[PDB]
Amino acid sequence: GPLPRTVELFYDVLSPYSWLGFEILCRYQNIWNINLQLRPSLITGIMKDSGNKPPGLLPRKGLYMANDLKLLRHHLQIPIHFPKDFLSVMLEKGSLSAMRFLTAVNLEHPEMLEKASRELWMRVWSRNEDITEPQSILAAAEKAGMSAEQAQGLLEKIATPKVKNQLKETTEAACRYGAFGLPITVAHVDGQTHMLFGSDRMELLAHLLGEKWMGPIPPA
Amino acid sequence: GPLPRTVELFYDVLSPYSWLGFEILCRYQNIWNINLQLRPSLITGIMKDSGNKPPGLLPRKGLYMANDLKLLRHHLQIPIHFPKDFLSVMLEKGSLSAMRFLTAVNLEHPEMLEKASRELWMRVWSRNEDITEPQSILAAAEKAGMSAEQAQGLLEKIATPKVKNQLKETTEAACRYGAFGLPITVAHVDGQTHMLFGSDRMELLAHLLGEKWMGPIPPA
Ligand SMILES: CCCCCCSC[C@H](NC(=O)CC[C@H]([NH3+])C(=O)O)C(=O)NCC(=O)O
Ligand SMILES: CCCCCCSC[C@H](NC(=O)CC[C@H]([NH3+])C(=O)O)C(=O)NCC(=O)O
Repeated sequence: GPLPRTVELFYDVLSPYSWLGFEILCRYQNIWNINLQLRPSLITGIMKDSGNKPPGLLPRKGLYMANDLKLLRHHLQIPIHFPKDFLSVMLEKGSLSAMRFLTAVNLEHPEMLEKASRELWMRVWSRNEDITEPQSILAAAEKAGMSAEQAQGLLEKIATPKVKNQLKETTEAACRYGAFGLPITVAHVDGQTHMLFGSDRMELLAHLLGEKWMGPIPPA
Repeated sequence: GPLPRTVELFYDVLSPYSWLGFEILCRYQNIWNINLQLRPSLITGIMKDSGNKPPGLLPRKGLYMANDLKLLRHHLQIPIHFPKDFLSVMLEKGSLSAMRFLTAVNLEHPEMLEKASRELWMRVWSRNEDITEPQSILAAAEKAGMSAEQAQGLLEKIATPKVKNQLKETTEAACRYGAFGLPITVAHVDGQTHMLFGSDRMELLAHLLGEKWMGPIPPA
């Protein structure tokens, strides 16, 4: 047994596939020999930088995504639900405030970041709730186990230079790694760096790390 | 024993990811309780129908795809090789005659379709040899085990409207199942039809079929 391998996960709670990748890595983070670093990012920034556009906007792709996630819900046991209203609506509302809030968490209480992220996804991608209003974010944060005082204080820092710059810098790191969308997983292993896109490269990751893939729901 | 589940695989030899999904399904076809049905298709017809564009056209995606295939080569043990800017070259030349030939094979000698398809992929995506000239296609067909006579007889039929139309119809059937690219895999199980896009949905396919996933190289 050697030292743990650092694995960076860049994600945005706006992204349904980011949630799937996030949960698989969280499930493996104390099974595999890895150091999982969560990297809250803005898909908006990545799209702009790369000249890419949200795949779901192409109707053939959007229809397929709804089918795919409905199956993945059961396969991965993550309560992901496609929104009742059109995707364009959720996309248009976006996730700027939520991702700024997750950034403030990472800056001050990174030990809370996994739960705060999960609770935000539970709003937008499970129960089909808003993630743009202050009250919506506070609700997710209290769900994560954050005191009201604690959550309020972080929310207050959403528009501060420190938080705004950190989110921008994390998002550009993803771009420098070659992102055109999210999630991306960056594994630093045996002296090389590998960037993997999507939630469907975790078995390949296990291979690169020399670890055993036991499916998306490993036994505890 | 329950009747085998029909699994349709729509593919184009122009597409390296189609080769990957094809090899995985071929490895499982005598392990899982399935009837694998190969469906020669044209990626260009699917792009047209769906209004999609080849992903490699975006530089960051093209680069990512190049990196991903290089990793998958070892993970899946498939001898893929290509020079810089190869997809740009494949786009131009296309696979029309090759895919019409495979359509003729499917109409008259479907039992030869797997090997003929494999040999064509070996030409374009392993040795980077031509697949547009008649001599090239006949070389693959003979390597696949056809007699010179059988192969030439089939190649003569790519001039026929029946073969030309059948390739178009198969490609349209992919579109009607929701395709915006290739490969797609369509599983008919428990009275339901599920379409999965990509070479990276075979573990989910195993889940849907209630079969055991043993990775991309299942044991003998
Ligand atoms: C608000 C709703 C927006 C929903 C978008 C889908 S998640 C974002 C999207 N990610 C993916 O398409 C991942 C698909 C991949 N196959 C997986 O399984 O994870 C992307 O950045 N795509 C980049 C690309 O394909 O170019
Ligand atoms: C070296 C460059 C190689 C480029 C190969 C393109 S093969 C065609 C392409 N297929 C895919 O992107 C499949 C990717 C998928 N992640 C997989 O693993 O199979 C497609 O129809 N894509 C549809 C889409 O992405 O919109």
